[PDB]
Amino acid sequence: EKLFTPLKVGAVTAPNRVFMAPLTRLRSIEPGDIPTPLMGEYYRQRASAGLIISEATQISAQAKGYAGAPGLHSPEQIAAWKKITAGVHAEDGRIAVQLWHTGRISHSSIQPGGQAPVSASALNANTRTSLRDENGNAIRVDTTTPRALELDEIPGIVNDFRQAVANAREAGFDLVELHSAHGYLLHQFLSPSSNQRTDQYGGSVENRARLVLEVVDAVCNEWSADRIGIRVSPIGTFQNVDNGPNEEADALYLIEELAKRGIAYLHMSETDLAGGKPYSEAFRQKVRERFHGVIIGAGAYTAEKAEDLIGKGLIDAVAFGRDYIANPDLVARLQKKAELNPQRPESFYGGGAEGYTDYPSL
Ligand SMILES: Cc1cc2nc3c(=O)[nH]c(=O)nc-3n(C[C@H](O)[C@H](O)[C@H](O)COP(=O)(O)O)c2cc1C
Ligand SMILES: O=[N+]([O-])c1ccc(O)c([N+](=O)[O-])c1
Repeated sequence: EKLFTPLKVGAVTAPNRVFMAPLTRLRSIEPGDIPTPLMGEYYRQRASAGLIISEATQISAQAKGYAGAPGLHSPEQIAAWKKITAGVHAEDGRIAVQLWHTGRISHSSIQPGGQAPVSASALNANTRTSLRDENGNAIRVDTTTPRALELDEIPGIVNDFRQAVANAREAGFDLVELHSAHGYLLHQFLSPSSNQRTDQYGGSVENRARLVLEVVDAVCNEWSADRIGIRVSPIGTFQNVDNGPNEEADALYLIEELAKRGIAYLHMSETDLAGGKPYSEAFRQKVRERFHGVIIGAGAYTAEKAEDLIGKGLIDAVAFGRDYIANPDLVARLQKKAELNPQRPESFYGGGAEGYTDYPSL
């Protein structure tokens, strides 16, 4: 067994390779998109994880796409996150903040001024996002057609990512994870299906990856490369966003470029919740030889699969999502081969303590 052995991850050292995947739970306070004491307790309960990767968090107000998702751009948000990271550290844990801009997977009612959300192009995501009703309960609503970002608006987006990372550092996070997957803003530019731009930010893979790489360079300069991680979902289709007709080649190009920056880790989301074709070992080898930092695998993983791939030297750690929702002490359970608590999907989004902090530890 190797899942329970130490691993150097950028600036910190994880005591095991069982990581907690980023999980949107939509329980933040509105107005303000402020993290809560309840959220602090939830993360504290899971502090034994090799590394906790937080729920997706807004780099700006414009970045918001879901009612209940937290931000890391205001003083109130920074103060609240400081208490949460302190709780995790009090229990000897490590926590990274996943930073995102939802782009077109949003709704005008939660955008600044109630205006249309932004994206690489003016194409509707054709999916749904989560808002809140008059009683504060989570509700699904069709996404609003976006406005294409103007060329001179791009530097502002890069700067928002830069500022958010500076804020993350002050908030006490150990690392930051750029959300460059699942059809959100960065992925919207990466994919030909959602990017029909004719300027230097669309067309060739070099142009499509231009934005995410400018962001990576900006955050490495703001803090340090060994504090930066990135999540990608380059193979298959995720929330209606595929990766084009040359996904494998384009993925390898992006990974080689990321490697040049010497960042802390590469987090690969292998499949959408609805499923997808499995990664071939040949592809895993091509990825492995192109990146020199930690590689995290994710997507319906079993402990057995994690051990198999870590033993073959193809990945270094595994991020579990739904199992972590239902098992705060997942590490101890997997180590002892104990049974897990059953999942209650109806409380994954919104609500309060029920289905959030009420899953017991052994
Ligand atoms: C309730 C819920 C919320 C999620 N929110 C996030 C998130 O904020 N960011 C992210 O990158 N993926 C998110 N995911 C995907 C998970 O990180 C993970 O990749 C996925 O659940 C597959 O892993 P699993 O089979 O171990 O759960 C979410 C999934 C679920 C079920
Ligand atoms: O539904 N969600 O709130 C949500 C948020 C971010 C994500 O990255 C995902 N996803 O791709 O699994 C889902």
